[PDB]
Amino acid sequence: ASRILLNNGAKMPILGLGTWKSPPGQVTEAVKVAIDVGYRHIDCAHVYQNENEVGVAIQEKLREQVVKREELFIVSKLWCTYHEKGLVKGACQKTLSDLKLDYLDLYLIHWPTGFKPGKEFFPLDESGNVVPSDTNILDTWAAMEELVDEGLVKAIGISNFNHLQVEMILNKPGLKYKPAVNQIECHPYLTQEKLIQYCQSKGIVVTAYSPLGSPDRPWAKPEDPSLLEDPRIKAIAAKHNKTTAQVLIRFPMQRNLVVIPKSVTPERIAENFKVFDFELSSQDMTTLLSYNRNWRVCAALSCTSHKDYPFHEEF
Ligand SMILES: NC(=O)c1ccc[n+]([C@@H]2O[C@H](COP(=O)([O-])OP(=O)(O)OC[C@H]3O[C@@H](n4cnc5c(N)ncnc54)[C@H](OP(=O)(O)O)[C@@H]3O)[C@@H](O)[C@H]2O)c1
Ligand SMILES: O=C(O)COc1cc(Cl)ccc1C(=O)NCc1cccc([N+](=O)[O-])c1
Repeated sequence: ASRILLNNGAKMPILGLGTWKSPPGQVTEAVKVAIDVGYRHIDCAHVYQNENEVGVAIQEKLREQVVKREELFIVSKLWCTYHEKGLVKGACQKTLSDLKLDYLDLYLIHWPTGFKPGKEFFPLDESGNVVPSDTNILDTWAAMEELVDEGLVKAIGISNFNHLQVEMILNKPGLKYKPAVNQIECHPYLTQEKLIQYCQSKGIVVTAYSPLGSPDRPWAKPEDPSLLEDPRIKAIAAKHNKTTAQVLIRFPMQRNLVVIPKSVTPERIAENFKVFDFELSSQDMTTLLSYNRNWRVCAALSCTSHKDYPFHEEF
């Protein structure tokens, strides 16, 4: 099953293309190729500062008659400096303009943490602490709901929200739309069993980001564990005659999750899509879930004091 049913009645492709760190000089080609080999879901963000170039590729393939707009599932996220209710529409409309689209299929609150509005995306104080904004998850959610009621986005969701933060929204008095998706980091070093259990139990679809462990993350260290080089996982890959990446992409699919591996390398974009022609066995699944080390590629120590920092909670 290539798509998963969302609570808005729309179907979301379970494999999408990540675009964080895809340089503007190379992401247009990336998206064009992805569309060419079957990707229909592209995961974007204003903060990735390549939405223009992603829109370039999309308009072109629309122009080329390769895909139609209704077949695409385009995701963007509201960056942290726009959580004020009076900034949300503009932030969404800028994304829409850059992407040269008239609606988004899914718009996520990118992180639960609101940051001080201004030009700078990740404002820190002298001391390297993030400068928060006086914004809260429920009003930002209300702002997101407006986007749906205005036709600008078909569905809204959240990202990097812990189960209590999700619950806050769910129990919102006057809730208009429940979150359709919770996009979270998820891979065999961070298997997220409890949050997944929670989300699924509440009818929220989970998207696994950084499924290859984000080797290109700008803050990586040599000592960190490296999923793609993990000999145990290469071993699993070798037994199925697949790449480690393909094992890492297949793993979340068999957990009823959406997954969004990133590449700008045409060969890998293609490689990464070829995950619907094998199955990981019960033991593979069991073995990969056992490699959980609660290790995060995305956890900003600069935000550990933000009130809405999601990763203090167990899940
Ligand atoms: N919601 C949020 O907070 C959030 C946070 C982080 C990520 N995400 C989304 O999740 C996407 C995926 O996560 P990510 O970008 O952090 O990292 P990832 O997808 O885990 O890893 C991408 C890295 O893997 C390399 N790679 C890709 N396919 C490969 C293959 N077959 N073999 C070997 N190396 C391969 C890529 O290299 P090349 O590109 O050079 O080929 C790149 O260096 C993002 O791009 C973004 O869309 C969302
Ligand atoms: O967030 C992403 O999708 C990928 O990570 C990026 C990407 C860009 Cl272009 C800029 C900055 C980041 C990054 O530091 N994200 C981590 C993050 C941010 C906010 C809060 C937190 N937090 O932990 O509260 C963490």
